[PDB]
Amino acid sequence: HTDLSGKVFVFPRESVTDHVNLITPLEKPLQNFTLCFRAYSDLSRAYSLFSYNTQGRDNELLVYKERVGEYSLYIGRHKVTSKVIEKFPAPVHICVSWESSSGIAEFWINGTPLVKKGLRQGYFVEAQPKIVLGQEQDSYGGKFDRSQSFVGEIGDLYMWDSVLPPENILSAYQGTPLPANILDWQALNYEIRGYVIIKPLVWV
Amino acid sequence: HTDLSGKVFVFPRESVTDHVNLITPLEKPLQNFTLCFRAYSDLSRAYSLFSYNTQGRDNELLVYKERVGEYSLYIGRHKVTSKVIEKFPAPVHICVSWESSSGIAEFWINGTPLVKKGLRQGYFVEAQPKIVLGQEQDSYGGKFDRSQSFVGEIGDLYMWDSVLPPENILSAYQGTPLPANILDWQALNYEIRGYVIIKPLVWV
Amino acid sequence: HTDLSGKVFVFPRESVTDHVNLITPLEKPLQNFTLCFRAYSDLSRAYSLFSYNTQGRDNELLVYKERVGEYSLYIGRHKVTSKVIEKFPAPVHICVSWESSSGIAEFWINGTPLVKKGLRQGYFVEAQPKIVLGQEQDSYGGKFDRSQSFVGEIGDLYMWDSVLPPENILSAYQGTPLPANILDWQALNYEIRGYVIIKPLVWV
Amino acid sequence: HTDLSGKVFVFPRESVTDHVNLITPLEKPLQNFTLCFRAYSDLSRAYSLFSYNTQGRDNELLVYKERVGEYSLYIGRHKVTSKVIEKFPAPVHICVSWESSSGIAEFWINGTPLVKKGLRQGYFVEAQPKIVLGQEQDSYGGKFDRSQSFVGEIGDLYMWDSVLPPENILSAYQGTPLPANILDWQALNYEIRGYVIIKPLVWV
Amino acid sequence: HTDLSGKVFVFPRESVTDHVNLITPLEKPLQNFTLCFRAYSDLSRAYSLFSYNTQGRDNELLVYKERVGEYSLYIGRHKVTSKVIEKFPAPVHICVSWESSSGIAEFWINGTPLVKKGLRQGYFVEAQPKIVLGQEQDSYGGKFDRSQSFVGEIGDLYMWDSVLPPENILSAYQGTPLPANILDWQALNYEIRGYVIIKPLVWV
Ligand SMILES: *[C@@H]1O[C@@H](CO)[C@@H](O)[C@@H](O)[C@@H]1NC(C)=O
Ligand SMILES: *[C@@H]1O[C@@H](CO)[C@@H](O)[C@@H](O)[C@@H]1NC(C)=O
Ligand SMILES: *[C@@H]1O[C@@H](CO)[C@@H](O)[C@@H](O)[C@@H]1NC(C)=O
Ligand SMILES: *[C@H]1O[C@@H](CO)[C@@H](O)[C@@H](O)[C@@H]1NC(C)=O
Ligand SMILES: *[C@H]1O[C@@H](CO)[C@@H](O)[C@@H](O)[C@@H]1NC(C)=O
Ligand SMILES: [Ca+2]
Ligand SMILES: [Ca+2]
Ligand SMILES: [Ca+2]
Ligand SMILES: [Ca+2]
Ligand SMILES: [Ca+2]
Ligand SMILES: [Ca+2]
Ligand SMILES: [Ca+2]
Ligand SMILES: [Ca+2]
Ligand SMILES: [Ca+2]
Ligand SMILES: [Ca+2]
Repeated sequence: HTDLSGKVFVFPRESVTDHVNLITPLEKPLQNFTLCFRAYSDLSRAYSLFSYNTQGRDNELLVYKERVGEYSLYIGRHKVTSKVIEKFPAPVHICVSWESSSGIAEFWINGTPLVKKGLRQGYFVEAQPKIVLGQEQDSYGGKFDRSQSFVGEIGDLYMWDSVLPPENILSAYQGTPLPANILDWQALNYEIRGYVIIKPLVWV
Repeated sequence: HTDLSGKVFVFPRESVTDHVNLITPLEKPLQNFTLCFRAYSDLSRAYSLFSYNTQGRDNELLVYKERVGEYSLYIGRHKVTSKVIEKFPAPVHICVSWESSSGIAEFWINGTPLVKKGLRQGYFVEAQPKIVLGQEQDSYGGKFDRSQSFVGEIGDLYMWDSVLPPENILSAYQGTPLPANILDWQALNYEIRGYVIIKPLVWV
Repeated sequence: HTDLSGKVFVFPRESVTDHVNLITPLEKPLQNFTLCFRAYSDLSRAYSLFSYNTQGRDNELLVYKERVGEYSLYIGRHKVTSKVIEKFPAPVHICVSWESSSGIAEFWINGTPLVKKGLRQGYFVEAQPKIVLGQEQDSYGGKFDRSQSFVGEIGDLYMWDSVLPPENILSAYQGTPLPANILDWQALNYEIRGYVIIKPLVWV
Repeated sequence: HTDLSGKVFVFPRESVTDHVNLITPLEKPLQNFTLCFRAYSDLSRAYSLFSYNTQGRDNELLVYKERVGEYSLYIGRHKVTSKVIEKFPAPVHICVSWESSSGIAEFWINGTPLVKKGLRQGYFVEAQPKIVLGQEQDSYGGKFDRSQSFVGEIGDLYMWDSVLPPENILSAYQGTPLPANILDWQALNYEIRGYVIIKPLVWV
Repeated sequence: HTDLSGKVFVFPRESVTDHVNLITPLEKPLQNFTLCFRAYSDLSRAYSLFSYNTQGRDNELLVYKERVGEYSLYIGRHKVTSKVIEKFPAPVHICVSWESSSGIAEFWINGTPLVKKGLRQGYFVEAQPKIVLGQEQDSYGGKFDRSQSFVGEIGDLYMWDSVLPPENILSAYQGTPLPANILDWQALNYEIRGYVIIKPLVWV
């Protein structure tokens, strides 16, 4: 509903209040997905990048940054973590995909593939989520934790109900994502809560 | 007023005495500003780069270097800090802007944007400042602190009453800044106190 | 058998179970061999890359990574280790050859030769192995150890009953290996046990 | 008196005895000077590069290296130090100038300007010096200290009674120095004492 | 008597037994020499590269590597050491010359000159040596020490009875050495003892 092309959400301070709710009419459990976005933060502590909870289910789909050079994906509370060489601080483009049939999770950082890991083969990610940027949920939509808050900037966020092949991940990294059907930065339905400011993306 | 094109102020030693007063007929409170300048220092300790105090108000607008790789902006005593990868020692070009309506502070270091932070949304920076280079003020024009003194060289200082877009920041970095209406290096009204020497800029 | 051109085995989690059995029909003791393969793992702990045991004989031919930058070859329980400068994590191409007549072991890492070492001169590597990827054997086909399990991806595996000269090693590294007579990725007889997934090779 | 083009003094060992006296008919106190030379040493401890003392005055003009990356100039016992990024060990080209009227000292290391510092504004460096390479003087011509001795090679030394502008500094660095009126490598009047060997310059 | 062009000695293991004796027609004491060779080792501990002892005289001419980045030359039991920036592990080309008349020792590492040092000015290196690769002699031909043994590969060894100019050093480094009258890799008289294997040089 809003085209955020060329813009970012700025989470300008540490808080337990500041967040964006992302709204998607996701009625069917997810068997496959890819999520891509850009982020720029100079936090050294742990923080959540993308928090997806469902009723009665915490950490149903969570992209979490434990520390520099380490990215984690949670699926139904279980997690995998893969490492990468990265500068700090530095803008980053992140893609992560997961496929129920194999359980394989693929992280791509700045268009470079990390080591594949695997979890929750056969599982379906539950539907009707609450999806939050800026805070890590411990409840269905809430129970945030200041020490897990994201401070910095996020943009170019897209989510597909399939596993993107390498050349489509590269297209997203280059700023030309293929059509996305779960979340789309160019037609995004969202709710700002607390202190979140929309600004031009100046670091790509 | 003096055209300091191609020249720098040299603060050649640590002291509590040496400083430059910058004079501007600033009568109305500031809602928006951008400040750019070049500096070269081999201090490892903390130091003030640009100190702006008003009657009864400390750190009304302060650009302060905590340590290598970390830049702070104070607005009305409140502070934000953002990090960057930089060599040490090394000449640097710094721009910082702040916008009351959003509270957003943007640092640019050698033409590269740091992570945005936010403070004092809705605040107006007071007018009738005393503006000092070389020392950090704790009073209106004084109460300096040797351990916060700037030792080294500063040049190409410009201050605008608006937030510069990236193209204008890069122009400043490259040595062709837009005309500036609060402070302008090519028409600077200043007072040297103590040991400050004007020399050609040899390090750009 | 199976042509795995353009594919890898993914060992997506640490376990004492997940492995691939590799079957060679060439049944003879080995006086000379070369083994080449690609691997991508972000483990920092020790792990087995290629485990070849015979009846009643542990570590008959073993390629083992004790830590970053250090590759070990075991021949008949004796071991040599050579060091290399490598980024971590990073995909790697590994070739190792051994020649009974001299005892010389040559490791090549990304087409660069490591320092030669020597062991078991005059020895013959025993015939009729169980050859395992993903786990380190302590028995004939079993007695695995989760703390030595391989997590990550292996592809482009070839094994010859001769010592390859540098030009052939470079050919393998570049993706044009000479056909191999003990094990060949383009005609591989394998058995997956437990959680191992075949995926496209996306990192080379 | 001697043309040392393409040659260095080699101080091949640590001692309290080995040195070179440089003779100049300098009768007028110095208001301005520049000194350039090349050096190559693998000492990590402190050492004197150029020691100029006058009767009753220690450290009248001294260029001293306290540790890697730090160069000091003394004028009349007072000192300033500036820092630089440098590899170790590595050959270096050093220029330093000082100007009484401003007190400004400029170090240039491999043609790169260090941060300016200032000392002894208004002072005149005393004439009738004893000038020593290889040792640091604490008396007029003597009282050396082996813990301050220079072990290594020095060449292409020039001293002018003016402050060289950047173009002339770069010319010296690139091997086209302006002829010099206090000390000049093409016509150097020197006395070797102890173990000092003249050899071709093979490193720069 | 053997042309070892394109080949190396491989010392494939740590031992107190494995060594090569080099045989030269040298009855006259040495006043000048240059020694060049190429080596590739991943030892971190100290080791001997070239050990030349005479009757009743230990360390008469010894090239020894105490630790990464540091090369030592002994002449008649006296030693000098010079430092260099180098990668580890990495193939290296080493030349060292010594001149009795000046005492000057020149090390060149990968065609780069180290800081000159000086020792034993006026001394004559004794004749009738036993020359050993692979072990450090403490007696005339023996008393080896496993903790000083060279493990790895040595090739392209030449020794001249003169001090080579830089152009000739660079020629050796580049693979076109001048003919050498004390030891010549292309016409070498040697004795292998213990486990030493001749292999092609694959790392140049
Ligand atoms: C998702 O995964 C693929 C297999 O790669 C298909 O099995 C697909 O049907 C899966 N599920 C869907 C589209 O819902
Ligand atoms: C400053 O900020 C902008 C908003 O982009 C404007 O609101 C501008 O009017 C503001 N204030 C002034 C005095 O120019
Ligand atoms: C192995 O090594 C080759 C060449 O080095 C031959 O010597 C070969 O006979 C060796 N042994 C074999 C093939 O059994
Ligand atoms: C010396 O230094 C120069 C600056 O380059 C001038 O200031 C000059 O007047 C100074 N004084 C003398 C004696 O030459
Ligand atoms: C070295 O020593 C003797 C014997 O070779 C002379 O030849 C001498 O000239 C040599 N070289 C020099 C410069 O001393
Ligand atoms: Ca949670
Ligand atoms: Ca939480
Ligand atoms: Ca203050
Ligand atoms: Ca203060
Ligand atoms: Ca085993
Ligand atoms: Ca085991
Ligand atoms: Ca002194
Ligand atoms: Ca002294
Ligand atoms: Ca010895
Ligand atoms: Ca010994």
